[PDB]
Amino acid sequence: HWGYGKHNGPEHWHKDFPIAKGERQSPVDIDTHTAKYDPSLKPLSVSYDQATSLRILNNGHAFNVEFDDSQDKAVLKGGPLDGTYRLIQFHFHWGSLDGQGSEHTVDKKKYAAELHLVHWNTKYGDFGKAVQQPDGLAVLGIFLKVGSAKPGLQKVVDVLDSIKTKGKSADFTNFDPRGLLPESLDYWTYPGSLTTPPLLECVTWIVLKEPISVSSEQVLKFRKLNFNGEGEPEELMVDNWRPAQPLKNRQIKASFK
Ligand SMILES: S=c1[nH]c2ccccc2o1
Ligand SMILES: [Zn+2]
Repeated sequence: HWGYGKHNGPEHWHKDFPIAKGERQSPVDIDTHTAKYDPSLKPLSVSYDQATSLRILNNGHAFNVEFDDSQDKAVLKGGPLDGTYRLIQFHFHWGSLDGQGSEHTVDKKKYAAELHLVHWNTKYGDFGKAVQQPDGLAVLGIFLKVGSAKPGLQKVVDVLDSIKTKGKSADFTNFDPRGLLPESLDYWTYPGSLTTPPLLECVTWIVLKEPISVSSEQVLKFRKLNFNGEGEPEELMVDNWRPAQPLKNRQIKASFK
């Protein structure tokens, strides 16, 4: 019954998911002056040329664009990672206003939205097993700021009216996720967790420094989605982000400068 309302939002999650107050929870604020450059960090390897998207689903919390992860197709490697991580889905977190929406923050700055490209470590066989491991997932986080339109995001925006409510899905084949990436792959990285229940501490976070720009019309359409199912009172799907959590005993490393 968890969600993003006053009654079941982030401040309530710890009751059903005690790990919400754990030692490596996400998101976090990225203090740019405190993040240390790690010359040993390798360039990130994002290989999405063979990606096979399949479907887009409104799950009542956000919408997921799902991929075929039964083979090494779209994969993330390098950077802070050991091994190969397969892309399984991507989703976003956004706000009701352009001044809020991202989960991670940069020197306390909030972006209008944040894209999460979720990948799982192939050494664990499947996603369900991977989330039970400290190095099971690698999530590539990309900030969205409002300005010029992002062409590669338009196919997603255009299909949203067909998955307006919780439980609705639609075919979403032949979508190229490379169109959602910024020019630079410079990043910050730290050990964290899923940002919605079950809040499992299985994620190596890789957050890109360069945000992508999307238009006001594009994000406006995200805000027309519904948290509710069809035939239920309309609750706009906005502010589906968890605020920054205590960094605790962790160091955020930078791949640049
Ligand atoms: S980020 C991110 N990826 C996730 C996958 C499953 C459940 C929660 C999640 O949060
Ligand atoms: Zn997420």
